Amino acid sequence: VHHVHPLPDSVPESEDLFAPPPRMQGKEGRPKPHIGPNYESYVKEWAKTVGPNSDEWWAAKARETLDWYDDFKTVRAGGFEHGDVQWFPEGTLNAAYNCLDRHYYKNPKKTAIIYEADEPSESREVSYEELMQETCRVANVLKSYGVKKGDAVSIYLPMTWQAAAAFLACARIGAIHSAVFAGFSAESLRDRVNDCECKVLITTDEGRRGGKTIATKQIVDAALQQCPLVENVLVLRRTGNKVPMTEGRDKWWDEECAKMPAYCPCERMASEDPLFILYTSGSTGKPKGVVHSTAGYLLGTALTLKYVFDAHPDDRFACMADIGWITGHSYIIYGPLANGITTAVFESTPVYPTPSRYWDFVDKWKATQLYTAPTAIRLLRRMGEDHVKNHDLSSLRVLGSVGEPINPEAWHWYNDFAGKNQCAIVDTYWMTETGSISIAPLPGAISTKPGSATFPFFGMDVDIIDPQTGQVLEGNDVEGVLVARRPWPSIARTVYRDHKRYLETYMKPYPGYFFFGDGAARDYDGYMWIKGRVDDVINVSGHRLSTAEVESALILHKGVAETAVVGCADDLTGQAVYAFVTMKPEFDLKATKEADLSKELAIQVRKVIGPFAAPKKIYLVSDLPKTRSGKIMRRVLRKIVAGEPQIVEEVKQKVT
Ligand SMILES: Nc1ncnc2c1ncn2[C@@H]1O[C@H](COP(=O)(O)OP(=O)(O)OP(=O)(O)O)[C@@H](O)[C@H]1O
Ligand SMILES: [Mg+2]
Repeated sequence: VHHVHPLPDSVPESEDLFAPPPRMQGKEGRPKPHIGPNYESYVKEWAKTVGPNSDEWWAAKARETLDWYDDFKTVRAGGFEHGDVQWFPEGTLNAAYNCLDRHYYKNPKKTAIIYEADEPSESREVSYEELMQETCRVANVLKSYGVKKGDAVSIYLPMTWQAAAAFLACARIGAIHSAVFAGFSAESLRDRVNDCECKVLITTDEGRRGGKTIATKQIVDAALQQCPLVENVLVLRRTGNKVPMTEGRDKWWDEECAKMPAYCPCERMASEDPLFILYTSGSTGKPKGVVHSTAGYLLGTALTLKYVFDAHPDDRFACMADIGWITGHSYIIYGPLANGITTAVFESTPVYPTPSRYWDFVDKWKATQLYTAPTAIRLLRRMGEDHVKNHDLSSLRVLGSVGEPINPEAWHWYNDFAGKNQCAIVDTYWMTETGSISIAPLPGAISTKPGSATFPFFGMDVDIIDPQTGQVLEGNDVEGVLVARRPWPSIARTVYRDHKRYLETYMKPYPGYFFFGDGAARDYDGYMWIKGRVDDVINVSGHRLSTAEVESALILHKGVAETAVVGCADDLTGQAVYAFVTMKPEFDLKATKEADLSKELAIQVRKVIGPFAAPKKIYLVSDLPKTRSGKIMRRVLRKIVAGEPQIVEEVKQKVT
């Protein structure tokens, strides 16, 4: 008799609640959790971070977490309506000083970065001394190019450890870095280079990902022909293969840095000075250049890492994402290094050289936390349990998931093999615009449900609004759109040179609130469930269906690897459901007739969700359209099913 149901799972609801395991109880010599041991301990602290008397907690956390050059006087000001959000405005600091120097001064030999190379034998540890010295050399090179405080600098680097040095070198001198996924086309790179109006670009000669070569310098050359403002290009010699170099414009990273000293002073940045620009992926439309300031963002990534992953000084955090993504910004570089711990820069893929790469990595360095996306979790689950069953992995305590709703079926595989039912699973929900994790379980306090992000993080006061009325739905067992009531420190301050798009997208749909764009429900116990994008909702005869419902129901069928449902106009039901299903490679499509597989899928969905939710048509594909981030581009499939990289050719053909 609950209007809000959990995501479909093979495990019954009465046996599907997972309390913090002994590794997250301070047992076996593991570190004691910062928040624990139950839900009330989370609320007792969270209540200090929201409301009209939360300034005391935030002012204390800001001064305790970051090193300041000048103290602040005001804690917060501004709001959503005009986009004038301010946090600690009178304070001065530097991100590079907090992520490097202050930890170098205490323990220079401590490992800052575990550089897991594409080839495993080429991996090595990078100390804080080496990362700070290389950062200061690059900062000295940029200053010799005439880069000033507030100038934009484009970054087009793959997942090599020097990418963090390029990030922090810009932050050290007050330049706004704008990282772009290594592998984006010359057209995509050009649009982001021209939009930020940078005069300097940093890239490599070539990149190496999963035994493949990214011709980064060749792509830069093609883009820069239509980028008339770039005057200086710094090229890192990653592979050593012959690439074109333009005289005067292009210089070698190693030859420039060798001329510069190994220390560079820190520019004293105001709290609201812009730290970086990051362009979104654009799963729903044209990407926007999200701008984050300094103090609020840095404090948010520092606190979230410490509490969402229960990080302790000697931990080795392993976020396997790419720094072209906000996950890499906040939980590879800024978050982990601000806390002064060891972070991982993973250059390869989850299946190179073999699908055991994640776990050969975990046992080699004894990683204490793992952070990845559901697309990689569903990829390793598809390759069999024989790449995971015979590893140790006991060094881990917390496993993370970010980017999309994680199906309970994929949640359990993560829980059973990567954690061996001894790790806590943090389903972390947030956006590029939020800066830091918005809704996630605190691993030493929250009992988890497969597919639920649980409860909002410190400083986040979220509510559910009925989109039909624009009113907040009070209580539990409610469903609607997710919004936030007040600003938080790490919130995006603007969209670069397009503040109107920033207010129209996030601040004007529901005035007084921040609009995430996601559908959400709060069950009877108060747990939040992110149902999917509001744009991706399908309305069949007045039944509003989310993507996470049907896809989680479809994956409950044997052999199903990954699915994606989109809507299309129907004359009887208003909209009809179309399913794109990917089976495991070992599945026999000849012994099992396809028409009977579709019928079994339609009954599997009807038995878990309802009669209305059965897909009207089901297409079998080899893969789905996905961004470099890993998100499924359901907007593309919807247009194909309506008539309007290489996987798009297989989808358009099979749709006719
Ligand atoms: N843990 C999660 N659970 C559910 N959805 C998630 C989770 N983490 C991320 N998401 C989804 O990802 C979105 C944020 O993704 P990101 O900021 O990388 O860009 P995007 O939404 O793909 O971009 P665009 O708005 O330009 O289309 C969220 O709004 C949500 O839809
Ligand atoms: Mg979005």
